[PDB]
Amino acid sequence: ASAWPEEKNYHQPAILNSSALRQIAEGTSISEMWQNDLQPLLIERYPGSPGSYAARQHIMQRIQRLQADWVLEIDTFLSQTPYGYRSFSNIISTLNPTAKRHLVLACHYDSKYFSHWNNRVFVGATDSAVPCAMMLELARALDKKLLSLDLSLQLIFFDGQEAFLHWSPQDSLYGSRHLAAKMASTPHPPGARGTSQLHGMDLLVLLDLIGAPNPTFPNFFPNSARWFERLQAIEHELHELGLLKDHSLEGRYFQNYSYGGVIQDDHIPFLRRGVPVLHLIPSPFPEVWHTMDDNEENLDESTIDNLNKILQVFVLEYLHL
Ligand SMILES: CC(C)(C)OC(=O)[C@@H](N)CCC(N)=O
Ligand SMILES: [Zn+2]
Repeated sequence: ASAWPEEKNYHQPAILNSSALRQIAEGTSISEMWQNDLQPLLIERYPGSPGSYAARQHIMQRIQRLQADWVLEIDTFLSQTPYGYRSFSNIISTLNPTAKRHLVLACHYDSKYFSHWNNRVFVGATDSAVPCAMMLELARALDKKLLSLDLSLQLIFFDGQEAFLHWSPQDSLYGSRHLAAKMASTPHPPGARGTSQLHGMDLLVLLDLIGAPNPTFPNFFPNSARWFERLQAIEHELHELGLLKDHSLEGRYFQNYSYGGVIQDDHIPFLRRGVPVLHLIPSPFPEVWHTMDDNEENLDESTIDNLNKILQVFVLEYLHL
């Protein structure tokens, strides 16, 4: 039996030199992302709504225009909810579908349901319109390098992350609970006898609640800590080369501390099935968490810009591009 599923345990990154780093920093455009990827997503988009459909089309359209050979799949399913049976649609974008191993970046594109209050609508700017846009900007910014692509890249935009009422084991993580179970029972690579698509998940990098000022991301798991350190190293180098905006080491995003317990998110259904996770959610959460103020006005542009550069470098180094 092949031990390829163990390759992830020994995988090392291909570190970019100073020259390559300035190039990545110059390759991403925060204003471009803002107008073309984020704003169309700042709409009410709870599951089943017109917005959900519009968001899903935007994400697909934005990926299809790229040169990289992206394969888009809409994973639609039914699930019981506090309001009865409903339909959900996860969006999966994969480069090299048969590539045994894949680095996976993810977030949820649905927005928590709230009945209109004082003519205000909840759009979950940091939760998680920004993460969505960041993934799209990354796809755009590294498009040329990704075009050259047994390890590849995959993006997952989960639907139904939010609870329709208040968090509950049965009410929340609809999309991820469904996709995890599905991938866990789908042979991979095609024709495989005893390995699943989950065996193929090298690492799940989940972005959530990003876009607020001064985020502090803690290290959550020992089996992905070496990767958390890479993010620290990248942030440090990008900073020393003066490639970050209004950024200080004292107030850096990736600090030297782990988090005791765990935070409920889309990674749970995967983590509980053995998938290594790098959970990029800040602790504490943005002040605007689940408030009508989690809007565009309260987003920190330079912070998102800095994070884009960091994430993009991490991905290129992980994929040896
Ligand atoms: C629905 C649940 C509670 C699972 O997740 C969220 O609200 C995430 N937006 C943020 C993560 C969190 N646990 O607050
Ligand atoms: Zn939320």
